[PDB]
Amino acid sequence: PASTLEGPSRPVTVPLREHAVDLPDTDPRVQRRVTGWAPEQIAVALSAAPTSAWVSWITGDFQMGGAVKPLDPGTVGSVVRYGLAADSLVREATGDALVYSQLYPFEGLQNYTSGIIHHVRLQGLEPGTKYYYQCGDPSIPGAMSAVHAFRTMPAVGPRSYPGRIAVVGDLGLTYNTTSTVEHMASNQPDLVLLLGDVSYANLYLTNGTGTDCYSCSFAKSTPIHETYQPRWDYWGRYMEPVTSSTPMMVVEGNHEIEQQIGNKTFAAYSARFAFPSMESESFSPFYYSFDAGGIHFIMLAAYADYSKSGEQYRWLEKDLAKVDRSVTPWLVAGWHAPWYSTYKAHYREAECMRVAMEELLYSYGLDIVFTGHVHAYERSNRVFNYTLDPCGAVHISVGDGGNREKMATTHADDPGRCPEPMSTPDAFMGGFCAFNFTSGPAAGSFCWDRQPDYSAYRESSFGHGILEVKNETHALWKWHRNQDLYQGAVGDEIYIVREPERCL
Ligand SMILES: *[C@@H]1O[C@H](CO)[C@@H](O[C@@H]2O[C@H](CO)[C@@H](O)[C@H](O)[C@H]2NC(C)=O)[C@H](O)[C@H]1NC(C)=O
Ligand SMILES: *[C@@H]1O[C@H](CO)[C@@H](O[C@@H]2O[C@H](CO)[C@@H](O)[C@H](O)[C@H]2NC(C)=O)[C@H](O)[C@H]1NC(C)=O
Ligand SMILES: *[C@@H]1O[C@H](CO)[C@@H](O)[C@H](O)[C@H]1NC(C)=O
Ligand SMILES: *[C@@H]1O[C@H](CO)[C@@H](O)[C@H](O)[C@H]1NC(C)=O
Ligand SMILES: *[C@@H]1O[C@H](CO)[C@@H](O)[C@H](O)[C@H]1NC(C)=O
Ligand SMILES: *[C@@H]1O[C@H](CO)[C@@H](O)[C@H](O)[C@H]1NC(C)=O
Ligand SMILES: *[C@@H]1O[C@H](CO)[C@@H](O)[C@H](O)[C@H]1NC(C)=O
Ligand SMILES: [Fe+3]
Ligand SMILES: [Fe+3]
Repeated sequence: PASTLEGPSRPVTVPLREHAVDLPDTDPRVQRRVTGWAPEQIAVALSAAPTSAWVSWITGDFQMGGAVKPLDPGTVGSVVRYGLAADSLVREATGDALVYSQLYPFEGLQNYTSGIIHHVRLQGLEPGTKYYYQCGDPSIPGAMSAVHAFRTMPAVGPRSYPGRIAVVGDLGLTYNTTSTVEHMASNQPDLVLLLGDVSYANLYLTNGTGTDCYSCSFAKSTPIHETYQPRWDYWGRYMEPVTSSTPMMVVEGNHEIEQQIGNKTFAAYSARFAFPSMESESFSPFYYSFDAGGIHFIMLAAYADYSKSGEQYRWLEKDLAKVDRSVTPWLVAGWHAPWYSTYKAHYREAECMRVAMEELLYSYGLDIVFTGHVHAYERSNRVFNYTLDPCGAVHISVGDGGNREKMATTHADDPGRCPEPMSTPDAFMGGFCAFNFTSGPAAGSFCWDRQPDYSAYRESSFGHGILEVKNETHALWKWHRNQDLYQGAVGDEIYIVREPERCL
């Protein structure tokens, strides 16, 4: 495979092939397979440092429709027993419990409230080490989980890396999603990054009817952008074989907004997952940082204020200033919305976020950016401010996890497909920053008339990526497509080589 040391490569577009079906609520993997207060939807997340980790789970069925009665989270305890051997769970941690509701004050819409969600932080863990654990409430008969196990991230240092980091976005919960996840799990990742757009509960009305495109079907005929929150529980139950054994870091996408009563947003996302918000001092579920071996990861919020005057930007400045590249040589970011996608879908939609944050990240030598959102695969050449730049980050977009929305297939540079500029900005975040180019091949235009030279590879296929950091200067990236199932199939592969003496 190529190497970024060779410089930028001639752009490649894979010709199109010529929707996905959501898993039904009858699927055995989404049905409730425990009773009473026994734990379900068990999931591990990283803390900010390898020496700590989060275990989360839900106890009790949700309520959908009727006069929902939110549960009292204080009635079921939050206990994890853990240890270095399955028969010796001699350490104990306790944590917090909460519920969330999804309420709509419109006649004919149905309300939802969750089971009790638990989050417990395990402290004093050895890096790079397998821990066995059980979660639940030991004072309630039958309310402890089976024994599970996960491995902590390796110790932070310039020769110490997780073997395989899986990167996915926009999974949803379709049969194609199960293909993505099966392929991903067969690659046995040490860590999963999920770059927003998790369950696509907001493709459904509160009465359970779904669609491939809410705006197309329901935008005009509903009083709000509705959700069917049980899709989250179905997703959490389906994913448990992965999440109970493999740490998973989630960052929010636009499908997590899920606006409800009182203009409340992000309720399900903020409640269901654990984030290292306290440990990384973001104090936000929407953005945070963590170390996995010698990689400093930054998860940024495309859907929280990212302007230079805001809290996120100030936090990012402080986070970057604390990075010691002799301890964590790799600096990698993830967020939902791509900055350099060349598909028509969401073309230049996050331009205001790029304009706000790109120079700061470039000045600190950001190595790789992972995003989702665009339902296709794309890899950029090293780029900064639309210019091929040997010190610019590699931008990779893997929003092709398999949800039921349409694939992104048209390119903004396709003849006649360049969108109207004022149609492109993200409506939820506001602003307009996407001005016509003033230099380069596309000077004076909003789009190129051919694949832009900062786009190395683009393909309209579902799949997932794996990052294999080898040492302080070399990392192997591989993207795997779903329609390929033979042993070792790879759709795109690049050796990413960093040059700190050149760029820092
Ligand atoms: C779902 O929960 C909401 C809030 O608890 C209820 O909202 C009410 O809806 C009516 C119109 O249908 C409004 O006139 C009320 O002002 C709303 N109440 C509040 C506190 O905002 C709603 O009744 C619940 N839906 C069901 C079927 O129980
Ligand atoms: C999503 O999953 C479906 C069903 O598994 C895939 O449907 C197949 O597509 C291939 C071509 O890639 C055809 O050979 C098959 O005949 C299709 N099967 C059916 C039942 O339709 C679908 O291709 C997947 N979607 C994407 C974008 O990969
Ligand atoms: C849900 O409500 C919508 C619009 O009110 C309706 O078209 C649809 O048929 C309903 N679905 C069910 C299962 O009732
Ligand atoms: C409603 O919620 C969103 C997200 O917090 C916010 O951006 C928006 O400005 C709020 N709307 C009003 C009228 O306050
Ligand atoms: C990016 O390019 C535009 C157009 O040349 C320029 O006006 C702008 O100042 C550049 N931004 C940075 C951070 O250099
Ligand atoms: C920007 O480029 C588009 C074509 O991509 C063109 O239609 C538009 O008029 C241009 N606007 C300006 C201010 O140059
Ligand atoms: C770093 O990793 C690459 C790929 O595994 C290897 O070729 C190289 O020798 C390693 N160390 C260096 C260049 O210092
Ligand atoms: Fe998406
Ligand atoms: Fe999205």
